[PDB]
Amino acid sequence: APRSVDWREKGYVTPVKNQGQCGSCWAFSATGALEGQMFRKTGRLISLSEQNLVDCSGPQGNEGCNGGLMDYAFQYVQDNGGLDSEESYPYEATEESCKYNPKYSVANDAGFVDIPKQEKALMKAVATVGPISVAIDAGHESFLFYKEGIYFEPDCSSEDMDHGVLVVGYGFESTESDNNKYWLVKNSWGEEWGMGGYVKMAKDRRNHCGIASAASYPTV
Amino acid sequence: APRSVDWREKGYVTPVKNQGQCGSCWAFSATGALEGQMFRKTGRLISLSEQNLVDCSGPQGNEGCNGGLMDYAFQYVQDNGGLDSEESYPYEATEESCKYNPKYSVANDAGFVDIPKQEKALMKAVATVGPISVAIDAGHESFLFYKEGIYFEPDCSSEDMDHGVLVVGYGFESNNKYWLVKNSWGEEWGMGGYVKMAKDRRNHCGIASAASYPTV
Amino acid sequence: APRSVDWREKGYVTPVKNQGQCGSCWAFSATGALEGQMFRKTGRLISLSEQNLVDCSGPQGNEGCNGGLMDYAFQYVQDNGGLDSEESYPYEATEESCKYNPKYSVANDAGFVDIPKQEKALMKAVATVGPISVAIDAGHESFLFYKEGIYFEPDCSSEDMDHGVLVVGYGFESTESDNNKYWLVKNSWGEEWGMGGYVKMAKDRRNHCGIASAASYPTV
Amino acid sequence: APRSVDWREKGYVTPVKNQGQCGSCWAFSATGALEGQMFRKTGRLISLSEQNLVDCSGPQGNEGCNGGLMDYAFQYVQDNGGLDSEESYPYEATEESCKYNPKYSVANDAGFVDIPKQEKALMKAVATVGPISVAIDAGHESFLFYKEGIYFEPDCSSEDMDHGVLVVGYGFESTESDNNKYWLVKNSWGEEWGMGGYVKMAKDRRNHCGIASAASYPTV
Ligand SMILES: *[C@@](O)(C(=O)NCc1ccccc1)[C@H](C[C@@H]1CCNC1=O)NC(=O)[C@H](CC1CC1)n1cccc(NC(=O)OC(C)(C)C)c1=O
Ligand SMILES: *[C@@](O)(C(=O)NCc1ccccc1)[C@H](C[C@@H]1CCNC1=O)NC(=O)[C@H](CC1CC1)n1cccc(NC(=O)OC(C)(C)C)c1=O
Ligand SMILES: *[C@@](O)(C(=O)NCc1ccccc1)[C@H](C[C@@H]1CCNC1=O)NC(=O)[C@H](CC1CC1)n1cccc(NC(=O)OC(C)(C)C)c1=O
Ligand SMILES: *[C@@](O)(C(=O)NCc1ccccc1)[C@H](C[C@@H]1CCNC1=O)NC(=O)[C@H](CC1CC1)n1cccc(NC(=O)OC(C)(C)C)c1=O
Repeated sequence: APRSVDWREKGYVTPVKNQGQCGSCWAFSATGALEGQMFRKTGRLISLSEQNLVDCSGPQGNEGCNGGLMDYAFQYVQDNGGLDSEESYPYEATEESCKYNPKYSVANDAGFVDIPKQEKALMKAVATVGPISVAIDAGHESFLFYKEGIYFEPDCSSEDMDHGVLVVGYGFESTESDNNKYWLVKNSWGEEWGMGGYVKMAKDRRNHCGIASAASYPTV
Repeated sequence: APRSVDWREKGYVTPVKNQGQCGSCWAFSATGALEGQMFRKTGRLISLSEQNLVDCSGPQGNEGCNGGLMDYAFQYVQDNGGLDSEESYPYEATEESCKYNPKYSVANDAGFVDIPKQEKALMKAVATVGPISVAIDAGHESFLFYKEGIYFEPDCSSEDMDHGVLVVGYGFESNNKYWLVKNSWGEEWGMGGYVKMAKDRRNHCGIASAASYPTV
Repeated sequence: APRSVDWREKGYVTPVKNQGQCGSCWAFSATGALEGQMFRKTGRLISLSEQNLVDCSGPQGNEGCNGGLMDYAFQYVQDNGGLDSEESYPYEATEESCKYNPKYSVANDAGFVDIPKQEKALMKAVATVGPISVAIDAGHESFLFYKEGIYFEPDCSSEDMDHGVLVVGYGFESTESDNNKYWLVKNSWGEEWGMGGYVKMAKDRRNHCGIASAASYPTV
Repeated sequence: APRSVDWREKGYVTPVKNQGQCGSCWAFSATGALEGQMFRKTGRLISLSEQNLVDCSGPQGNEGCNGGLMDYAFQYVQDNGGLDSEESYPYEATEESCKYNPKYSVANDAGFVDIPKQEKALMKAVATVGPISVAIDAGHESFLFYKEGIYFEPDCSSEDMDHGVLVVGYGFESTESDNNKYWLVKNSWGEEWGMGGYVKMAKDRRNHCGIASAASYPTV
C-alpha cells in the first residue's frame, strides 16, 4: 500500500457531523462510507441522510437511536433502492417514522464487502477502495478526552467494539523507522471533539481497539 | 473583593485528581474545599481521602459511586471526628466497607456554611474564605469535550446541577468574566483539569445555587 | 529508583507562571528549582521573584531578557545573600535597574550542583532532590503547539539547547511506538500552553532535546 | 471483574522454573507473560527460552545475569521476529553468546503494554488479558524466607522495586471480606521456595511492594 493515505485531500469526505445524544454512530459511519463510494463512482460528493437510516433501516436489523450496524445500513440502501441527501432529510437526533422519498435519493448500493479481520487487509482496502466503515472499542474516558497524537489505550479490546466510525486514511508520525503508525479516523461527535473531530488510532499493534474486527464498505 | 483571585497561588489547592468511573465527584469537591480550609487554619496542605468519604459517609446521606452531596460529606467529618489523608486511605473508584482509622486523621470540621444563591455572594466567599464547593450543570457534551477558553453552554440549566466541583478563584477577560474551577477528571480534561466558567451570566450552569464550604 | 515521581504531589512546586515576551526562561527555571529546595528545607512554599534575577544577576553573567543561565542565578542568590519573594518584587517582563531589598528576602543558597550529562544521573537527582533545572531545545513548531502525550521531535538537538525549564518528575504511559517514558517538565509560558503549562518530554531516548545536558539545582 | 482469577486453571501457565544464581528474574517474568499471551492467541502453551533473552536481548537494554527489564525482553521479541522454545534453547543460568535460531521460534509479539500505576488497573488487566509481568520490592529477608500465607512486609516500598515476577491471578480471604485479598504470583526460584514456588502477595493494601507500579505484558 502507499506509505500514507488521506482521502480528504481527494474529495471523498464530507465535514465532521455531530450525532448528538442518539445512539446513531453506525448511521454516520455508514453514510461516510457511502459518501466516499458515491464520489468514487460519480465525481460528486453529496452529504447523505443519517436520519433516513435511523428512521427506515429497522427491517434490516437496525434499532435507531438504540444502535445498529453499518452492514445493515448498506443492506437497507440496497433493498430500498436509494438513500436521501442530508439536505432533503435532515438530522434530528431522535427516531421517527420513515419519510424516505425516492425523488431525493442521491445514493445506491448493491450490497457490501466485509474486510478480513486483520490490519494488513484493512490497509489494502483503505488504499484501494476509499474510506472504510469500522467498529472500535471507544468505551474509555481516554477516548472522550482525546486531543491529539496517536491514541493508544492499554485497556482497549479487539473483541468488544462498541462504536462505529470511518477510516479515511493512515500514516505515520516521527521517523518512519520508529513505526509510529496510525489510522486516520473520522468521528461523529462534532469538530470540538478530538482533532477537529478526527482521531489518530494506533495502527499495526495487533488490531488495537478492534479497528480491523468489523470493517466493511458498500458496493456501488 | 479583588478583581481576580487564584487560591492555587497561595498554597490552598492540591493537584488535580481523577475520580474515574465512580460517581464520586461530590467527594472530590468536598476534599478540595476541606483541603483549602485546613490549609487556611494550619498552613499545611495535605491531600485528603475521597475513598474515606465514599466508604463511610452513608449515614449522612451519601451513596458512594451512586452520588452524594458535599454538605453531607462535611457533616460526616464533623460526626466522625476526622478524615484520613489521601496517602493513608487511597482512592479505589469503587465503594467498600469503611476503613477509617482515627490514627491517620489529618482534618476535621465543625459543620459547614451554605452560601446565598447569588454570584455576588459566591464572589465574596471565594475572595474571603478560600476554595468553595459548588454544583454545576455538567450534563452536556460540550463540557465533556472542554479544552480551553471560557465555557458557556446555551443549554445549561441554572436549576438542574448534577456535578460537584471546586471554585478556586475568578477573573476577567479585560465581560466574559469567569470562575476558575477545579474538576476531578484528571489533567487531560480541560486546561490541565481546570475550566473557566462564565461568571456573571445569569448564574450559568447553576454555579452559585449550591455553593458551600466546611467550617474549620 | 522509582518508576514514577511527581514533586507537585509533595508540595514542592508553585503554579505555572508566564514569562511574557522577555527572554527570561532561565530565571523561571531557577526560581522553580530554588522554590523546591526551599520547601524541602522549611516546609513553606514561597513563590520567588524572577524580576529580581532579571534586574540584578548581571554580575554573575546573566543578561536579563536577552538570556541567562540557571547556574548564574544560583550564584547570584549566594553572592547576594538572598532573593526577594514574587509578591514583594513582581514580574514586569522587562529589564530594569536592580531593586533588591534584603528585608523581603525569603530564600538563600550556598551554590549549586551540576548533574553529570546522562539521563540516568538526571533520574537519580529528580528522584532524590526535587525539581531540577534543565535546558532543552524548544525551537520547533511542534513544541509551540504541544497539547498532550509524550513530546518527541526528530529534529531536536542534544547540543543546541535554547530554553530553560524545570523537571518536576518523570513517569510512563503506553504509546503507539512503545517509547513510553517521559520527564514531567514545567514551562513558563502560562497555563494555556501544553497540558496546563506542562509537557511530557521523551525520556531515555538518547537525551532527547538535550534535557540531561545542562541540569543543576541549588544547594539549600 | 470476577472476585477471583487463576489463569493456571485455564491453561495459560507453565510449571515453576528456577533461575538459579543468575540475575535473570526479568527474563522469567517476560517468558511467563509471553507464554500466556501466546496461549491466548493460539491455544497452545509452549515453554519459552529465558536463555535466548539472557544471551540475545542486550541490544534492547538487557544485561543478562546482571539484570534487565521485561519490557526490553518484549521489545527484543518484536525486533528479532521471534523467540525460541525452552526445549530448543535450554536454560544454562549464565550469559553466553546468542544462539537464536529462527527455525525453532514459537513466539512473537508486536510490542508491549504498560499498565497504569493503580492496583485497580492491574486487577482489570489480570481479569481480561491473562498473566501479567510485574516488578516488586523483594529486597527483604521475609521474602527470601516466605513459605505460606499472605505476604506483607512492613518495610516494603511501593516505589522502588527490584524483582520481576508474574501475576497469574488474585483471590480473597472470604467472599464478603475486604481483608487479606491477594495477588497470586509465580516466582522463578523453583518449586521449593514459597508455596510450590508461588506467593500470595497482599492486594489492595496501598499497592504493597509496588506490584502495580511497573506491570506490563506483550502485545500479541
Ligand atoms: C455508537 O457508539 C454511538 O452512537 N455512540 C454515541 C452514543 C452512545 C450512547 C448513547 C448515545 C450516543 C452506538 C452507541 C450504542 C447504541 C446506544 N448505546 C450504545 O452504547 N454504538 C452502536 O450502535 C454499536 C455499533 C457497532 C459497530 C459496533 N453497537 C451496535 C449494536 C450492538 C452493540 N452492542 C451490544 O450489543 O453490546 C452488548 C454489551 C452486547 C449489550 C453496539 O455497541
Ligand atoms: C458527579 O457529577 C460525578 O461523579 N460525575 C462523574 C460521573 C458521572 C456518572 C458516572 C460516574 C462518574 C455525580 C454524578 C452522578 C452520580 C452517578 N451518576 C450521576 O449523574 N453527581 C452527583 O453525585 C450529584 C452531586 C450534587 C452536587 C450536585 N448528585 C447528587 C445527588 C443526586 C443527583 N441527581 C439526581 O438525583 O438526579 C435524578 C435524575 C433527579 C435522580 C446528583 O446529580
Ligand atoms: C528562554 O528560552 C526564553 O526566555 N524563551 C522565550 C523567549 C524567547 C525569545 C524572546 C523572548 C522570550 C531564553 C530565550 C533566549 C533569550 C532571548 N532570546 C532567546 O532565544 N533562553 C535562554 O536564555 C537560554 C538559556 C540556556 C539554558 C539554555 N540561553 C542562554 C544563553 C545563551 C543562549 N543562546 C545563544 O547564545 O544562542 C546563540 C545561537 C549563540 C545566539 C540561550 O539560548
Ligand atoms: C531479579 O530480581 C533476579 O534475578 N533476582 C535473583 C538474583 C538476585 C541477585 C543475583 C542473582 C539472582 C533481578 C536481580 C538483579 C540482577 C542481579 N542483581 C540484582 O539484584 N532484578 C532485576 O533485574 C530488576 C528487574 C526490574 C523489574 C524490577 N532490576 C532491573 C534493572 C535494574 C535494577 N536495579 C537497580 O538499578 O538498582 C539500583 C540499586 C537502583 C541501581 C533491578 O533491580
